[PDB]
Amino acid sequence: QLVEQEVRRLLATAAYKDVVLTSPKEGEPWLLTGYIQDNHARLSLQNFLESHGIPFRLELRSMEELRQGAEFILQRLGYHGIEVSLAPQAGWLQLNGEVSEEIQKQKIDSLLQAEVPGLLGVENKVRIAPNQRKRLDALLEQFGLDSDFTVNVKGELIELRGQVNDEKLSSFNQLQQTFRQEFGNRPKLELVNV
Repeated sequence: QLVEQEVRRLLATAAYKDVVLTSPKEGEPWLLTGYIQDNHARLSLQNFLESHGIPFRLELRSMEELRQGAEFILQRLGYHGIEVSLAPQAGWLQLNGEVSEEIQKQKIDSLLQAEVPGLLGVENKVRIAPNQRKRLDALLEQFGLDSDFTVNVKGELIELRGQVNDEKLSSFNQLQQTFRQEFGNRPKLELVNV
């Protein structure tokens, strides 16, 4: 009837495009479920329902609250290079940025779903970050230096330890030039005579 028609006209607007109304029977509250873009939109719908003398229950989630939740979870789990935005589907988020190969294996999309209530899915567009260790070892092997130098990693400081002679010093200098051209100033390679 009329009031239901008025409510459904509001639900046909873009702010309420992810809200569902299940009509009650006699004497039960009207049930509205789904998603809204932010809490402000929820409050406006509440206002509208109350002005029609409608008894109701809202079971709605804010996409901005899902997005902020996901940001908090990524932060507390030590992920720093990831930006969270909305995906095209209701209840879905999107990730951009970069992570290491090892960390990608943690299946962060499903992990975010476990940690963020009402998250229906994640479109994960992050790329794989530079793997400096892997490239260093590839270069050492490519140049026949992998038995001359031993790699010791402490944070972003990588020591190449060996019994340094003139050959090894000049080979190190070439390796370091090549490494720097690709990675800039992180991590740093130090030559260490032992």
